[PDB]
Amino acid sequence: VDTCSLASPASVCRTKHLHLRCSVDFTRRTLTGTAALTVQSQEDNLRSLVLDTKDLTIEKVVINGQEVKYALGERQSYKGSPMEISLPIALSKNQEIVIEISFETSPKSSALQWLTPEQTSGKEHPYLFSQCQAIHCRAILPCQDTPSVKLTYTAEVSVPKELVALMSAIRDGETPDPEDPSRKIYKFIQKVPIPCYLIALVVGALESRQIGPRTLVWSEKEQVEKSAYEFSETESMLKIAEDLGGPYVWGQYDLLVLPPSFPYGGMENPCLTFVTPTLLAGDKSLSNVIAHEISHSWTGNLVTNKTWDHFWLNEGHTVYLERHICGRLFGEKFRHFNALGGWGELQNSVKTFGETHPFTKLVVDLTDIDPDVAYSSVPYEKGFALLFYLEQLLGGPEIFLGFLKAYVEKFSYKSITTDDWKDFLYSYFKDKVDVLNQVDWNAWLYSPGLPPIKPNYDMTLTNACIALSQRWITAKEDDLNSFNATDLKDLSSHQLNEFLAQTLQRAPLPLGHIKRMQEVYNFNAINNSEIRFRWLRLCIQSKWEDAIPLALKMATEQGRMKFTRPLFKDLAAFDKSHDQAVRTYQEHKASMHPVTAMLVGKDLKVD
Ligand SMILES: N[C@H](CC(=O)O)Cn1nnc(-c2ccc(Oc3ccc(Cl)cc3)cc2)n1
Ligand SMILES: [Yb+3]
Ligand SMILES: [Yb+3]
Ligand SMILES: [Yb+3]
Ligand SMILES: [Zn+2]
Repeated sequence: VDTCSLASPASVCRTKHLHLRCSVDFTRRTLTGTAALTVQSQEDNLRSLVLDTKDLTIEKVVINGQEVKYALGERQSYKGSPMEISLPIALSKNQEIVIEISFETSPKSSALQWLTPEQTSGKEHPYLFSQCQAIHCRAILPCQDTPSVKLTYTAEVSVPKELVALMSAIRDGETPDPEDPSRKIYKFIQKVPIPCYLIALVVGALESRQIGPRTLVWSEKEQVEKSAYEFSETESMLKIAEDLGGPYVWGQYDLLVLPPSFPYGGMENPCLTFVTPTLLAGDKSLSNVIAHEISHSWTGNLVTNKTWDHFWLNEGHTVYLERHICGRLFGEKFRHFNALGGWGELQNSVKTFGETHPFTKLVVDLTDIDPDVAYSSVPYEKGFALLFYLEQLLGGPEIFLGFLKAYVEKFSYKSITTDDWKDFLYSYFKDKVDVLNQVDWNAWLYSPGLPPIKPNYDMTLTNACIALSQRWITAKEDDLNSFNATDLKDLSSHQLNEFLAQTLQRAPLPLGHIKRMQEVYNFNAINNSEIRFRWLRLCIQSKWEDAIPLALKMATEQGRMKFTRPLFKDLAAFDKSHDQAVRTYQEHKASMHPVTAMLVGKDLKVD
């Protein structure tokens, strides 16, 4: 049962297709139009159906050219309001009908961020972007808002003529709007069935540059050149991913670099991956995010979790595939380094939630839980650790990659549960069932805390990070003069980041140690967002007042939640910055992404 949805389940009726015709009104901050759903009954004598909606204004519902009766139920907090539609004629099993809903979104839609010209790079045009994952598609249009249902889609999007619309689909032309010459209509087609959380829309002053045979990079003019260089390894990663997962079925693999308020590192929107501009390090060092989004074209987009309780299936396998891509490009020692780093992030999440917390379980129960509030590294890293443990138990990466490719082939275009995955794992590894029966399944899948077994990790690249972190932690005042810029000479950006993550795990350090670290390593000069974030957290947690304006500027000049949420929490925990953190959130709240504003508010205990 999908406990996050109020719609009729897949066992009652299934949406097969969506034909969306809408107009983006920047003056009213509304998306207005019609959502024509092709629905197939799964039952005899079907007379009504229920859809998910959230803050939607419904004008009318048309079936067979006539208006029908519908009713909106009472709002159920973050789930929204159920929409019951009375069918004009009873449907037989497998019968399909088209339901056309005339609707309008709220300016406060939790799926959307409306940006004024001043919040963009160009300063002349506004911008709009969506983020449906997990359950925000219902805040854009009426739908069965559940990943247990897969549908194809077509769309016609009217926008001011000076702007460009893009979707999670193949571009199908553009024409001037026949109703308004100041507007253009952009057309789109998504021929592969997808869960509704993969529907995405961006409208802005966008330009593109080709970077591969099947890839364009899109952004505002100011970011095009830097993005083309930053993401130049994309095609090489797509080739490795095809070798590991089988055919890439989506046609195009484009990238869109969003404005800084984009709330996540990326979004695996089919045909058009969305990315944070915080990846623009200048040296391609944050390209594992591209490898992760590319991987989702198999794990997540083809093989989807049936409900949000099984989200680890999506993430665990994606991180697993991501780490193999980076291991093929940079070596097996690099794959072990990234995997060991992941275990450390899992340790941090478990410590933050508490070792008995229900969100530290691999398979969760989201009944009455806002999925955005449950979001953490647990499904990613505890899911990756399980797969990495099984890889070692079952004979190594070559054998386990055979399972991964067979798993994708088996479940492509389907929505599955942990039991479907486990059953297939046992089926594929039938000759190793005795080995599989030694796994503590109940602990791995259903128990909170760190997993029952830690995998084996090559330490080659991690050793220097640990050694330097330990020198700093054990140093007394009279040892501070021994540190010098030469300590960092043989460290890659990845190793510098790991040195900071290891040190941050033992924070606070004495204030004098942090001041010396800035004196000798000049970490304040580093623009790499991952490094800068860990360094600023280390300064704030070590009570360095000089770091306060730096941490506030980072928390506000970008909005990636991975960075913004811990920076505001650390700034609120430091007595010297507490009031500034609260005031800064208060002044920026109206202008923040709606999900980010809600979560930062909860973290700060500011209503
Ligand atoms: N998919 C993007 C690209 C990438 O992951 O690389 C990143 N992303 N964007 N949005 C979301 C997202 C995911 C899940 C959510 O609900 C939960 C949380 C935890 C659980 Cl156990 C179940 C359900 C809510 C939001 N994730
Ligand atoms: Yb066409
Ligand atoms: Yb079985
Ligand atoms: Yb000493
Ligand atoms: Zn992911």
